[PDB]
Amino acid sequence: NYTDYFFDEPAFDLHDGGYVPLEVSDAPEKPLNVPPLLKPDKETATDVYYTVTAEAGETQLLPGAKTKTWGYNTSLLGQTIVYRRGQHTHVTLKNTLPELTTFHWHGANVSGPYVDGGCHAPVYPGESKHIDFTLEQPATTLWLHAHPCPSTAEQVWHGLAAMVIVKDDHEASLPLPRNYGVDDIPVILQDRRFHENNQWDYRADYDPDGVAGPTAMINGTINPYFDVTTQKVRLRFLNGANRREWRLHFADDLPFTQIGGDGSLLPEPVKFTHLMLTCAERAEVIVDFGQYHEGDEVTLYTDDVPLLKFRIHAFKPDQTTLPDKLFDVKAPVVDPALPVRHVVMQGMDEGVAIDGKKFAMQRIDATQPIGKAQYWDVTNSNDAPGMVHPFHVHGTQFLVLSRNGHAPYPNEHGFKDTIGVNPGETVRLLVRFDLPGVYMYHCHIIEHLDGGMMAQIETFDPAKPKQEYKLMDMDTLMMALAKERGVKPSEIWMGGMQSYEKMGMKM
Ligand SMILES: [Ag+]
Ligand SMILES: [Ag+]
Ligand SMILES: [Cu+2]
Ligand SMILES: [Cu+2]
Ligand SMILES: [Cu+2]
Ligand SMILES: [Cu+2]
Repeated sequence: NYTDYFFDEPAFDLHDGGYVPLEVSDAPEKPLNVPPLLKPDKETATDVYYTVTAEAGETQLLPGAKTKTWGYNTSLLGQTIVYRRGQHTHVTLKNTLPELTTFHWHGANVSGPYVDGGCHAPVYPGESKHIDFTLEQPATTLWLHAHPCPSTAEQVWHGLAAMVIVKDDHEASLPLPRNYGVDDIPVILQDRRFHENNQWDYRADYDPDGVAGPTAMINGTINPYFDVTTQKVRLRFLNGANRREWRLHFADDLPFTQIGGDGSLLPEPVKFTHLMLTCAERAEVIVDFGQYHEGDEVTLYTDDVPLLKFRIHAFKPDQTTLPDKLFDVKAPVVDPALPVRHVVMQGMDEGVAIDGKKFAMQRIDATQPIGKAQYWDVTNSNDAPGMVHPFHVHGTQFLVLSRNGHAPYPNEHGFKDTIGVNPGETVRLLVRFDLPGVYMYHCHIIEHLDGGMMAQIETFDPAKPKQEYKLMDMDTLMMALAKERGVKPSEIWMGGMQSYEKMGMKM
């Protein structure tokens, strides 16, 4: 039973300069929103068709005025999208927002830079784009979010994020809760700051070192409760915050068992009383409420702040038990002739950088052949006290081999796409790209992302000549935004610009 957070306590966000503590809202407690499942336009055993529509609207979050929000196929966040390993997936990306966006499938092993939906995949106002892909990767929880470069931070803040569930045959065979919305629920962890008339104001809250508001928002709900009607419940934790770290535990120190990470089931279940998640990380846990009587309640906390109340209703006894082993991890081979790649994250605030530079949308920072796993050493250069930087790579699911030459954390033996790197620490990852393209790698503190803590790698088939890709440029991006907002390029405000400008550089 893991009873403490794994990360280095001195580097926790709560020691940040200008740390924003969470405060319990006075808003009335209400049922946790569970995003509906997006209904396919059509579906067979072999093909599924979806239309995913970015849209602007309004959402009742606090008593009083509705908060203006953005969402996918709804006003805030999104309907949950289900993908299936081996199923040919066809998606119409529709943008009905007043500004351009991008549709990034975080953790999905798809081609880049277009299907990947990163910096180079704009979808302009009024436009529809079509993509198709077949996922060949294990069952897991992924997510969809906006990824214009910039500002990913602003678009996520507005509400553009949705859970993506990947199903496969192996997971389906297992005794896990799986009744979506009944005993299997998203827990998208975010925070916001509400201004006058219950509005969000990213610009007013902007901080190049990471934006955090004092009001926790879970699945777009303030002060939620969940009605438990089964002994066991599956929680799909997703850290969807711009910066905040979640340090999760129950009252009574009720234990819970992690069965999944970002990219796969864990090889074996891992039991915990206290679990920490950095930005973009996912943890699927099973909670067993068998020791509670009907009518009782149990609250989930982050640090000393209540997040989510579980109300215990009558439930049937559950006699099932987790197998000793959930999933077999097959590590790809590493060609000994390959170098160990060294990636160095540095800086904070406006001076964030990777390998001595801020992102430049037309600069390739690295290449790697497809189909060849390589060791990546990833270092967080910050001296103590520092912050934990969650490092993320597009177009892959990696394995974690070591932290400072020692074992990874107990819940890091499955496939992952995002890893918290502590000040002074070097983590060794095993990284392979199955598909050619251009893929970002960056910190997932989203203000750091926007502020230039990002690079891109061109993965290539060595049997073919170098491919040419149409990369977005910053002049094109700013022209578009200018037209869209009815202003001149020079008066455009974007999250991340301040970091570039203050360091005298440009994207
Ligand atoms: Ag900092
Ligand atoms: Ag740019
Ligand atoms: Cu992401
Ligand atoms: Cu990503
Ligand atoms: Cu960072
Ligand atoms: Cu990214």
